[PDB]
Amino acid sequence: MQVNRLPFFTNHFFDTYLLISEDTPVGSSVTQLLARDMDNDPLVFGVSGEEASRFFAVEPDTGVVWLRQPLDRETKSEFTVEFSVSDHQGVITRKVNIQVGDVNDNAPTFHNQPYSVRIPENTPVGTPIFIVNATDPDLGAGGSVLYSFQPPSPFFAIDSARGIVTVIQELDYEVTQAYQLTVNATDQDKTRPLSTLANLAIIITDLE
Ligand SMILES: [Ca+2]
Ligand SMILES: [Ca+2]
Ligand SMILES: [Ca+2]
Ligand SMILES: [Cl-]
Ligand code: NA
Ligand code: NA
Ligand code: NA
Repeated sequence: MQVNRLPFFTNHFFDTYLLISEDTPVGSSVTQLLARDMDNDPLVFGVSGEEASRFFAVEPDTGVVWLRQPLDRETKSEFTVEFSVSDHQGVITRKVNIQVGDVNDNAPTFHNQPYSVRIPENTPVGTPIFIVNATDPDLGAGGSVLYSFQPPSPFFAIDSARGIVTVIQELDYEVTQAYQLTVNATDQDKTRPLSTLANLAIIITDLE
């Protein structure tokens, strides 16, 4: 007799990877599973696995794969997903690597606040007194932070790439005993930069 011929997948992505942008809206089709059954049997498609089934859903008859929950590359940057196809006599599965594509969706975050430093009034021009650090988990320019004072200061400077704060004019405890500066950390996304502000207190101490 004839033995049933099981279906097999014909998508090219099973051998490489599927890319899905993290800004993909829920409900969006992310691909369509394609399969052949040489008996011309009607086929039913699925996704298997607890995590995969949470994030992705599959139209049983058409094989269209849907986004069921929002993606977030900064929480999980890829998935290994098992898809199935069945002619109702047997079930064939195959795995695909899904890469989550980055969008610039995070502002920088400053660590180890509150920021404060005490320096003596004879601290000379050029002296580094504080290093600010903000991180940005996005990729490329959207993850590359630049620092500035906003508003600017005539007494202190901050290195835009390194976050190193230096004295740029002589200090004088009699004139000013404290400064309140605002550091801006911005990513360098070309279309939609995101930024964050942090306070820096510089306290001047008198020699005696
Ligand atoms: Ca078949
Ligand atoms: Ca991102
Ligand atoms: Ca960013
Ligand atoms: Cl297959
Ligand atoms: Na499932
Ligand atoms: Na994200
Ligand atoms: Na970064």
